Order: sequence, then C-alpha cells, then structure tokens
Amino acid sequence: NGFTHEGGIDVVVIGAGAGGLNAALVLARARRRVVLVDSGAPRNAPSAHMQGFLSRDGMAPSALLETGRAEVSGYGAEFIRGEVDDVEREGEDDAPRFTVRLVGGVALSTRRVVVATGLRDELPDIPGVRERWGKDLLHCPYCHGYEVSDQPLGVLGTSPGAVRHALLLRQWSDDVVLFRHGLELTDDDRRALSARQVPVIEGTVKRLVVEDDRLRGVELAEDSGVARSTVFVVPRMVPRDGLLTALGCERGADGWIATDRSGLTSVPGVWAVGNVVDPRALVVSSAGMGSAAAFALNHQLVDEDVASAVRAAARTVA
Amino acid sequence: NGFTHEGGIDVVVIGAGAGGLNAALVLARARRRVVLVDSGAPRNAPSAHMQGFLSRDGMAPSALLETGRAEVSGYGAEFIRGEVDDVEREGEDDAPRFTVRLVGGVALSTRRVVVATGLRDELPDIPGVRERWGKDLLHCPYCHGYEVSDQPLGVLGTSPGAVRHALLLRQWSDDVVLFRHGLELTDDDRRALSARQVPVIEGTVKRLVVEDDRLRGVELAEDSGVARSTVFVVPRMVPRDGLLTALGCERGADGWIATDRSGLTSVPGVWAVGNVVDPRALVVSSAGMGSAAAFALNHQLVDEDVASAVRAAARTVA
Ligand SMILES: Cc1cc2nc3c(=O)[nH]c(=O)nc-3n(C[C@H](O)[C@H](O)[C@H](O)COP(=O)(O)OP(=O)(O)OC[C@H]3O[C@@H](n4cnc5c(N)ncnc54)[C@H](O)[C@@H]3O)c2cc1C
Ligand SMILES: Cc1cc2nc3c(=O)[nH]c(=O)nc-3n(C[C@H](O)[C@H](O)[C@H](O)COP(=O)(O)OP(=O)(O)OC[C@H]3O[C@@H](n4cnc5c(N)ncnc54)[C@H](O)[C@@H]3O)c2cc1C
Ligand SMILES: *SC[C@H](NC(=O)CC[C@H](N)C(=O)O)C(=O)NCC(=O)O
Ligand SMILES: *SC[C@H](NC(=O)CC[C@H](N)C(=O)O)C(=O)NCC(=O)O
Ligand SMILES: [Cl-]
Ligand SMILES: [Cl-]
Repeated sequence: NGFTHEGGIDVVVIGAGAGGLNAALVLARARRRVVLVDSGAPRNAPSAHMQGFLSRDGMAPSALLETGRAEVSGYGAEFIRGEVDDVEREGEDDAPRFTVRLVGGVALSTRRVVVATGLRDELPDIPGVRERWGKDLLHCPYCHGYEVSDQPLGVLGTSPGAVRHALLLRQWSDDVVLFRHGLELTDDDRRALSARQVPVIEGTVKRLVVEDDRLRGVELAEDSGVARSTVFVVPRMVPRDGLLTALGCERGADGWIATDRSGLTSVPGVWAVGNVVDPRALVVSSAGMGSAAAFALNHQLVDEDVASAVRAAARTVA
Repeated sequence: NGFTHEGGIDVVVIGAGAGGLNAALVLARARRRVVLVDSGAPRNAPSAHMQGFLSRDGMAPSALLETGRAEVSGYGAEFIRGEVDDVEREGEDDAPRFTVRLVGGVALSTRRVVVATGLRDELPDIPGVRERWGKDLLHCPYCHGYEVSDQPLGVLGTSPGAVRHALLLRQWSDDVVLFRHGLELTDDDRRALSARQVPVIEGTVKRLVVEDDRLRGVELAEDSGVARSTVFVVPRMVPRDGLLTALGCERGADGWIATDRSGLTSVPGVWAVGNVVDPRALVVSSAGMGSAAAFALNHQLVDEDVASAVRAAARTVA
C-alpha cells in the first residue's frame, strides 16, 4: 500500500500553499526528509494576480507556487498530489511519531507533521456570486482595494461583519453602498455608516447582474437595480482544521486551533501555519509562519536527536 | 527645517529591510500616506545571497531591497535615506500622533509609527572575525548550513549558546568541532557533545587563519592550528529598540520589547516588526510580520477615522 524511505521521513507537510511550501523549503535546506501532500486547491486561485507580497507584487498565484515547488523539489523534498484524510499519533510525548493516511489508501510514517491546509470561504447563495468570485465579487480589501480605487463599490449584508467591511472599504472609495439584505443594524451601525457617508439600501438582494463578462450591479427583490462595478462580501471562513481536531489539538476561546508564536499546537510534534489557524494571514504572512514553524520544528528535532544519542551512549556505556 | 504633506502623514516606517518594506507595501496599497526613513544597513548585507525566502531562494539581498523599494515607491510611498534619533508621542491615547526626528534636524509629524530597525550582531574580538563575517565566519545554520553541508565546520566558544550551536550544526555535517575558548562546560554539555561526536578542542583561540581570500582554520594560543573551511559563532544579538524604550514600550520577561501577534506594542499607535523584536525572524518572517502589522494598523486607523467622523457629525448635528 504505502510510501516509505529507508532513512525515515522526518516531516510531512499537509498543504502546499505558501505556508506549507516555505516550511518545506527551510526544512529541506536543513537536510530533513520532507514529503508534501497537497490537494491542489489554493484559496486565491480565483484571482489572476496576487498583491502585497514583497518583491512579488502582481505575480500570478500559479507562478508563485510553480517557482516555490521547483525550489523545494530541488533540495530533495518529495511531492504527492492527493488528499490526507487521517493523521494518527504514535509513541511517547518525548519521541512523537505519526501515520499520515491519504484518500485511496496510501500511508506514510513520519516524525513530525505541519498542517497548512488553509480555510474555505463559504459564500452566500445568491445567483452570480459563485461565477464572479475572485473577479468582481470579492472579499479582501488589502488584496483588491487598490485595484478598484474610487470605483462604485457594493457590500452585501450577508454576514455580521458586513457593516465593518463597508466602513473599511471607504478607505479605498468615496462611493460605497451597503445592501442591508435584512441584516439587523444597531444604532451604532447606523451612526457610523451615516458619518462615513455609506448609503444603506433596503431590500432582499435577488442576484448579481452580469453582462459581457463583467459585473454591472445588484438586483433587488422587486426588480429595482443599483449599478456597481465591484461587490464585496464577508464569507463564513471555515479553517480546514479537522485533522488537528482529531489529533486532540486544543482550541482557543475564539474557536481556532491554538498555537504558540512558531505555530506549535498543544499536541507534541504537530505544527499549524497559515489560514488554517489565522484568517488574517495574507500570502507573505503564511510564508513567514511556515519559515518560523520550520525553525522551531528543526530545533526541537535536534533536541530529540541529542537526547536519543545521550540515552543510547549511556545504555551501551562504552 | 522639516518634512510635510498637506493631507498629513499617516505612517512613518523606521527601517526598510523586508519588515519595514512589506509593512509600507500593504499600507501604501491601502492609500495611507507613508514615509520610510532608512539608514542603509541591512543586517545580511555581508552575505552575497539570501536563502529560504519562498520564490526568492538565492536572491541577492540588494536585489530584494531594490525590487521592494520600487514596488513601494510605485504606490506613492516616500523614501528618505537617514537615521531617526527620536520619536515623541503627542495627543490622547485614542488619537495618537508622533513627531519623528532625524539626525541633522529634519522632523515629520505622523499618526502612526512602525519600528523595523533590526538588530546588531556583536562579534567576538578575535583577529579575522570582522573580515570574514558573512563569508566563512557565520552564525545562522538555516541561512548557511546547506551551502556548507558535510564540510569541516568549527564553532568558537565565545557565547553561552556555543554548545547548543555545535549540536545544531551537526545536522549539516558530521565534522563539527567546538573550540572551547575557556567556556564553562557542564556535565550535560560534555555528555551531549560526546554523544553527537563533536570534538572539543581546548585552548584560547588566537586568530582565524585566512589565505588567498578564504578561511583555512583556527590558530590557538601557543601556535597549534586546526584546519576548518567554515567557522560559526553565536553573536551577542542586540535589538535596535532604543526608540521603543524611549516611548515607554514595555519589555517582556525575556528582555525584548513586548508585542501582540500583529506587532502592536504597549504604546498606542506604535508597531514593531522583524529582528528588533524577534531574533529568530528570517527575512520572509520579517516580511510576513510587516504585512500583519500593516493589516492591524490600517484596521485601527479606520476605527479612529470612524470614531472621529461620528464625533464630528454629533457636534455639528445636522
Ligand atoms: C479571491 C481571493 C484573492 C486573494 N488575493 C490575495 C492577494 O492578492 N494577496 C495576498 O497576500 N493574499 C490573497 N488572498 C489570501 C490568500 O488566499 C491566503 O493568504 C493564502 O491562501 C493562505 O495560504 P495558506 O498556505 O495558509 O493556504 P492555501 O494557499 O489555501 O493553501 C492550502 C493548501 O492546502 C491544500 N489542502 C487542504 N486540505 C488538504 C488535505 N486534507 N490534504 C492535502 N492537501 C490539502 C489545498 O489544496 C491548498 O493547496 C486571497 C484570497 C482570496 C479568496
Ligand atoms: C551574515 C548574515 C546572513 C544572513 N542570511 C540570511 C538568509 O540567507 N536568509 C534569511 O532569511 N535571513 C538571513 N539573515 C537574517 C536576516 O538578516 C534577517 O532575517 C533580516 O535582516 C531581518 O529583517 P528586518 O527588516 O527585521 O531588519 P534588517 O533587514 O536588518 O533592516 C533594518 C533596517 O533598519 C535600518 N535602521 C536601523 N536603525 C535605524 C534608524 N534609527 N533610523 C533609520 N533606519 C534605521 C537599517 O539601516 C536597516 O536597513 C542573515 C543574517 C546575517 C547576519
Ligand atoms: S483584505 C482583508 C479581509 N478582511 C478584513 O481585513 C476585514 C476583517 C478582518 N479580518 C477583521 O478584523 O475582522 C481579510 O480578512 N483578508 C485576509 C485574508 O486572508 O484574505
Ligand atoms: S540560522 C539560525 C541562527 N541560530 C539558531 O537558529 C540557534 C539559536 C536559536 N535562535 C535558539 O533557539 O537559541 C539564528 O538565530 N538565526 C536567525 C536569524 O535571524 O538570522
Ligand atoms: Cl471587515
Ligand atoms: Cl544554537
């Protein structure tokens, strides 16, 4: 059935976005035997160009990943395109080991695991939203705001974060409208929206209006329409942390898997980096936390390597 | 005397390494008015190529910075090559303002400050060390280890971290020697070094031996020599955090300026990113924390923008 190497696998990195790739890069350069398993679904694949990553502003996501994979494979790390559906812990707390199992039946044994599986954007079920996602139905103002500066922007009231999102988007345009969509607004919400001059249009949103492959506006329940060039939503962002939960990784009060500042979880030998633990992590921040995880992980592997060697030398004792 | 802009300056970024540059990149894309002040001394300038930064593995540090500066200036952020010698806080906790003063007398007023000033490596005063720093007298095994794989490596006993450093370097070569240099070793140190087969050579290190522009070895007090291709040290790493201390930023128990996970210090409106707060932050991690700081800083500026607008609308009240 399974995948083996005679020296033994040191780290399995689950997910090869920027988080997993930068973790693997540092670990492979540290002469650790790394296998990456990745299902091929980068969160920002719908957007043609990524922005805000130092020295790679405007780079295509596919190009970042192609370049990164080439770097990582050049150091001898191995890639599998597949889906991990189980990780099981073995051994003592001071010498962790894991079995990683893929859909289809392939399994690997490893000393450590880095989970870098990202998050899923659950979008509102409104006609046009799926089709335009990543083009002109968007979420992230840091990713897209500059590119739609001063344009007529809309925000759909499909999430409790919609009011704050409209106020945030006013930093990029003086023409921002909130489609309330029956969202409950507080007195503070209304005062803030009025003060920042964001109109609130009442009514159930029926569909996004798309003509000649571009968004033209938003249609309301009884056929009224409002022209917009770009519409924003706050999706329900769900981290792909099922493997971490199954391992017994503790969650913080906020509901996300808890980590220290290197990404180490409550389960010994298990690191987590990127959107799976931080919904605010842009691509370069995910890469940054991958590097930090690799730094800490290798350091602690050395501590185990030393402790095991000391143990063995004291057993044989000359 | 000073530097002004009629719209007002939103952020001054002090230091334009990867940390400051990626902070400025995101902030300028958020249409905030940014001025960077940088003294032109990147910590890794002595090393011809940087390693381990996703998609830029092997890039010259000067090329990373040139590319980054071009991106940032393209969005309208402004650069000054100079040295900030004072930052003074003004206004209330809920509407911070700062005066940034440069050596020479130029001053700027700004709403926020990001300190990304790095750290200084204080090296041992041994002949040859200064000359070979960044070439074949090195510190960072993640940065340099791969490039000297399997070579005869030395470690100088000039720091309390030297023993752990030798044990770490054994991950990259089976030929690693510790020059004790009168460093006090514990029984645990000796057991660990023996178990990982790192010889400990006794004697005061006199000089690094350099011939034809390459390190050849280490000479001891009474003219004995040991041939090595590369020598490592653990410098005393001193963060350039004087401006943060003067602002009243709290230090953690570890002695470094305390931050939340976005880099926000205990002083409202003051962020800190990179080596100035984290001695383990490699280049991509510094860039990552710059982005995270920008995200948080802009968010809180919006909160202030909204609160001020609500305040003003309630004053005039129609
Ligand atoms: C439309 C859009 C546009 C964006 N634009 C930008 C931008 O311009 N700039 C920017 O900085 N950020 C942008 N972002 C944010 C960006 O998507 C994230 O910062 C980034 O994807 C997080 O990196 P990551 O490595 O954590 O996860 P990802 O990049 O999502 O990678 C996770 C990987 O894990 C894999 N995976 C998941 N589960 C499994 C499993 N069980 N087994 C194996 N593999 C698995 C997935 O296939 C995926 O390849 C954008 C996001 C969206 C939605
Ligand atoms: C020899 C060597 C080799 C290395 N190789 C690598 C490598 O291959 N890969 C890697 O990832 N990392 C490497 N590193 C680590 C790397 O140096 C750091 O990760 C990185 O420099 C941290 O970025 P930063 O933005 O925090 O600080 P820096 O890059 O040091 O930038 C700080 C900037 O602040 C400026 N500054 C300081 N004080 C002031 C002031 N008062 N006013 C104005 N400006 C100021 C400085 O001039 C400087 O330009 C290496 C380090 C060394 C010493
Ligand atoms: S471009 C940023 C998107 N939204 C926000 O910044 C507002 C929400 C904040 N997270 C908040 O404080 O609630 C976003 O989340 N982008 C991040 C990403 O990973 O795409
Ligand atoms: S390449 C890493 C250098 N040293 C270490 O990793 C060992 C010391 C650790 N910080 C520790 O746990 O004590 C180093 O610090 N590199 C980081 C850098 O910023 O260059
Ligand atoms: Cl928001
Ligand atoms: Cl060390």
